[PDB]
Amino acid sequence: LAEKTRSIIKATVPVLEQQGTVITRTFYKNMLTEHTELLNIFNRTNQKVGAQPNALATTVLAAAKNIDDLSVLMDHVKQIGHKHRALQIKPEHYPIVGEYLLKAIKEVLGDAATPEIINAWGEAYQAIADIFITVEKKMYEEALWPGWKPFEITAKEYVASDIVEFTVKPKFGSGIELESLPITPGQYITVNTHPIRQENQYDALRHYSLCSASTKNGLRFAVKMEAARENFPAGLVSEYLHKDAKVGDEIKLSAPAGDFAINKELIHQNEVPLVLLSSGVGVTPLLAMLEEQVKCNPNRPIYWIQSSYDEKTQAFKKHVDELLAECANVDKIIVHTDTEPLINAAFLKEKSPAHADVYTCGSLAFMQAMIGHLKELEHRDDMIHYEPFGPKMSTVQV
Ligand SMILES: Cc1cc2nc3c(=O)[nH]c(=O)nc-3n(C[C@H](O)[C@H](O)[C@H](O)COP(=O)(O)OP(=O)(O)OC[C@H]3O[C@@H](n4cnc5c(N)ncnc54)[C@H](O)[C@@H]3O)c2cc1C
Ligand code: HEM
Ligand SMILES: O=N[O-]
Ligand SMILES: [K+]
Repeated sequence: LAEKTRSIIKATVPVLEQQGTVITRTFYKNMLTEHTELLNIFNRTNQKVGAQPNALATTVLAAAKNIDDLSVLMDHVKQIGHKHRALQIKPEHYPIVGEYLLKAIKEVLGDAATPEIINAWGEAYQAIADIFITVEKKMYEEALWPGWKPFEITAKEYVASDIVEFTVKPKFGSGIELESLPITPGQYITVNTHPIRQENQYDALRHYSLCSASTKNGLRFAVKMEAARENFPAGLVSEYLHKDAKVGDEIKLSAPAGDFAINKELIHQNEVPLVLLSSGVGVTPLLAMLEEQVKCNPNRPIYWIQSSYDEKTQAFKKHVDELLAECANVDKIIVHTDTEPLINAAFLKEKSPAHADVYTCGSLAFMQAMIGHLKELEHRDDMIHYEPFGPKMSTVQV
């Protein structure tokens, strides 16, 4: 809607494409300096030293390039919406983001941002914001339970030298029944914690993938310890969960979220193989999926490709071997990067079939590298699914 508006928006594509991240960095710095209450929601680390500014810049760019038809973006809007919904973002949060976005645009564009250009962006923001609010309302409706609910930590077990699997059960009166919780392998939960070390003053929200779609004996997720290396601090919430949150303590969770999921129609057939490709703690939702595959159809050709620094840091070794031993047609491919090369294109060409249903998960950089290889091996987009442990929109070409 609005024809002169849409040309104005399009005329800013070049600045967003080349300077978009100057805009988004200014945005975060101003909004969070001026509005420290949002530090209870935004992950300081992703913006100051992570890829959050690139995720936003790419999304704003995609919206500007598709201003005539925003429906093109719906898969990205749903992906982001699942995170917003898990984080408890509501309609009444949207106007402040719009204020600060328009202000960052004005600041960066300078004399190249007249009132008409700003007005148009206000209009574009309203239309884009209305879409997200709508998707998210649906997600609030479908959520398995409402808002943050209290769980008790019932177990904490090392699944590698530096990865701890948490088992959580809902506190009685949370209205949550473990036997009546349909999980799709690939989903993550979100914790709302308030770490006490490092002079922390804010809540800290983090996503952790579910290790299993079985819930009867509690929900399970695994946290890698982001330890302190001379200079930079230990990861705030991973440290808090490893060292401070004991068995018996309460932790707050919002309901399972996310669009990462194994293709349900391909589970039960044998012609199309499954490739599960992980790095480090990225293994966690892939274990969930391997579990589902093996329980539903153990005859499917499966390729388990798992990279880690070394054997002690390789997570779920016994678990994975036991699941794999049940499969009649499996290749297990383990990489240890302390000695062995980082998985490259030739490795993938040699160790996995040309036409496969591929699910890959790990750090944003590992995802960027692996997608680049899978595209270079001519895999079709619709057979590559991935979940970066960070902002997915920083991994997408717009
Ligand atoms: C969909 C999704 C699923 C995820 N699933 C999992 C999972 O299953 N398991 C898991 O362990 N994680 C998972 N994550 C990542 C997880 O949510 C957290 O981001 C992770 O635990 C790190 O959080 P933290 O608070 O411990 O570290 P943060 O305090 O946010 O710090 C993050 C990293 O930055 C470093 N750092 C801090 N300050 C600086 C600085 N000044 N300069 C340079 N570096 C710095 C820290 O040491 C740490 O390594 C997932 C993320 C997403 C988006
Ligand atoms: C139309 C408006 C909005 C857009 C276009 C947008 C866009 C995005 C994008 C691209 C991401 C990163 C997700 C990913 O790449 O995986 C994100 C995450 C996030 N968004 Fe929004 N968002 C909007 C509204 C809001 C509002 C109103 C708030 C709250 C005030 C909010 C809070 C957050 C938070 C807390 C995260 C997680 C940040 C992190 O993980 O570091 N968003 N959003
Ligand atoms: O970065 N605003 O989601
Ligand atoms: K404020």
